[PDB]
Amino acid sequence: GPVWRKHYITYRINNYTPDMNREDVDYAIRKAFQVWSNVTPLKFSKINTGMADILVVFARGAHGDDHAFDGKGGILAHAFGPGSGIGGDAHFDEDEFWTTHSGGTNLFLTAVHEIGHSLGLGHSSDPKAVMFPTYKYVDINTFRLSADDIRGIQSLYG
Ligand SMILES: COc1ccc(CCS(=O)(=O)NCC(=O)NO)cc1
Ligand SMILES: [Ca+2]
Ligand SMILES: [Ca+2]
Ligand SMILES: [Ca+2]
Ligand SMILES: [Zn+2]
Ligand SMILES: [Zn+2]
Repeated sequence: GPVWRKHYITYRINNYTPDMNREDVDYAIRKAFQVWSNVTPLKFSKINTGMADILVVFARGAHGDDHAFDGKGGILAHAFGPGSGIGGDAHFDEDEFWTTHSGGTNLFLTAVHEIGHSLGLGHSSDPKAVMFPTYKYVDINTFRLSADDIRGIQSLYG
């Protein structure tokens, strides 16, 4: 499928969920990115202005693509694969309740999953993998990518 063909990649948080403190959304998204840079040659940067490769968006219902959101539960988030414009963009369902912990939907673990997509990974059938399609909360201090995840992204990059 598509990969990014360059090492320096940008992201930009477009708008912030009301559910969390600002610095907490910044930190969840930054930490999620680091999970992928730790196993690839890529370098990520947050830019606050203008066009970014990966636009991080909180939205609800119909929000301008063809992957309409479905109220609370169901579709937690989605993302598009590498490419320009909407390519790489990750959208988070604001009808969910975003958290740092386990009440509601953990933003950090969802963003790790979505960035997986943003970078060109499809889903894995391995339950152990972050790219498995079902959300399950684990203490984010204990989160590690499965060997499956590592084997997929290193197939794509580096
Ligand atoms: C292991 O951690 C996670 C695994 C999956 C999910 C998202 C599940 S989803 O939104 O309900 N399914 C849509 C989808 O695949 N969009 O990307 C979040 C975290
Ligand atoms: Ca939903
Ligand atoms: Ca984009
Ligand atoms: Ca919300
Ligand atoms: Zn969308
Ligand atoms: Zn997914």
